Amino acid sequence: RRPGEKTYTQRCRLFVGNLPADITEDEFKRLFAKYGEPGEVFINKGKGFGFIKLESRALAEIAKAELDDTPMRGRQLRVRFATHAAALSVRNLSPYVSNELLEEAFSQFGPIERAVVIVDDRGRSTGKGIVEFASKPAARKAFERCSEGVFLLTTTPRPVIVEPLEQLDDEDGLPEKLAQKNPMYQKERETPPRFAQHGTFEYEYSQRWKSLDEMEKQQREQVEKNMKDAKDKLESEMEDAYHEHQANLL
Amino acid sequence: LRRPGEKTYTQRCRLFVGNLPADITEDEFKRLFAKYGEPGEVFINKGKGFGFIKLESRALAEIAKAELDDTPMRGRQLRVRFATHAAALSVRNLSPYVSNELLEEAFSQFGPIERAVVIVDDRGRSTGKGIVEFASKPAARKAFERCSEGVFLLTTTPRPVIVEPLEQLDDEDGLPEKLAQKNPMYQKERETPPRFAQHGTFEYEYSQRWKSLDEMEKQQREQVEKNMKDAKDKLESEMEDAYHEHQANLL
Ligand SMILES: [Mg+2]
Ligand SMILES: [Mg+2]
Ligand SMILES: [Mg+2]
Ligand SMILES: [Mg+2]
Ligand SMILES: [Mg+2]
Repeated sequence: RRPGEKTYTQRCRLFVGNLPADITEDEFKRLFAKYGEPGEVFINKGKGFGFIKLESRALAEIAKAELDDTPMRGRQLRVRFATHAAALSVRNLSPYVSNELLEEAFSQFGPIERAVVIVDDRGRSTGKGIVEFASKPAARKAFERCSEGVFLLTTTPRPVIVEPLEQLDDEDGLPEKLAQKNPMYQKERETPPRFAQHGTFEYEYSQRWKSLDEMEKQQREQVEKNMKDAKDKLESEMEDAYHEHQANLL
Repeated sequence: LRRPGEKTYTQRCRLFVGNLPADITEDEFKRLFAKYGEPGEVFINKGKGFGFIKLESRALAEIAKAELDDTPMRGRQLRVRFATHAAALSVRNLSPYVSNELLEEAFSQFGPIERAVVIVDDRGRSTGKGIVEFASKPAARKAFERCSEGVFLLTTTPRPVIVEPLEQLDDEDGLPEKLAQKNPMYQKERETPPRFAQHGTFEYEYSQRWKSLDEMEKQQREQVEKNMKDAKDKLESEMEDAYHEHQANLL
């Protein structure tokens, strides 16, 4: 199932639209009793969507795999993982913080479902991660306490920067269905995809845009280096003020 | 869970499996996935207890994953994950009218496309960044190459499309403590547990000084966003000038 629990958490919350108009609290359940003893359930039968919690991420995965785009009284089904409600980004992490540590530190704010540290295709800490709370109230606190205060995790004072999680969708995307529903759209369609030939407006334009784009890049990278350099110096600055005062008392 | 005539045995369908016993053979492997239908392609480092198999379908591979990951097998628990796409690009500067379908249409031109998607926010509005997945790497190089060489346009509006290699991040496995390298620089960061620093201490002053450098950095970068935006709108009307009246001579 899932050893050492993390049962019936928001990561086991699935969503389902395109419910036919004749649906009960009970028929829903009957649809997902294959995958065991359900948790919190919600339906707005009016608007033909519903939510369900399963015991485990795995069950939720299988359910989803099994019940997506399958019929129920004419209607094909929309199974999706539900977007977590109590989720923060964290940044400025010591390369030496672990998923475990980050979870540990954050529990001081209320029960945690999960906490992860985002890693590169080389598995190196990217310096960001996610913290996922059970409830929202805990996430409120976290985000407040940490904006108001200075939360540190390791010896070297790296202050945690905590933001609300921005949630992107890269699975559904922008389907044609929804696209067409726009005026500018049909105009934008009229001229197909293409490489633009030297000689045309399109050309001299985009070559120039490209340049502006390249510039912006350098500009941005330049800023990052400045402020990088600033940040390293500030180390070498404060030292004097304080560290030296601890070599005077000693 | 399926759609007749949906291109099958894609990279979206490739599973990696670690922690196989060193006494594994091809034929043990294919039967572990016996229940998930007709096995596609297989590779195995028998010396390194790891391997890959393609299945028919995303939905299958999901279930296989959910089912087998962490399952015991002659001593070890298997690690089973989705294999990291090898033929994948980031694309940016999308008119928010471009769609998954289009993006696919547009890039097929380079080679067969496993999948093309536009990344949409919570409001379902395009963010102008999107992903393109090819069957093969050639397809992805050729598509990067032309597109850095040339200028590639999608729509009547000449928004030129930028292509990068797709930077692949892990938010699943993450960085477990086990994996944290118990080098010196390790326990020595841990010597001091989590805490809020107190007003007056060094930890504090440093950290608030840092914070300010941080928010500065922010603003400065938003500023560059602002600068260039304007330059880009100036360029727009500029060009509309140098030409629409060449178009007025063509009227
Ligand atoms: Mg009831
Ligand atoms: Mg009830
Ligand atoms: Mg505890
Ligand atoms: Mg930075
Ligand atoms: Mg420890």
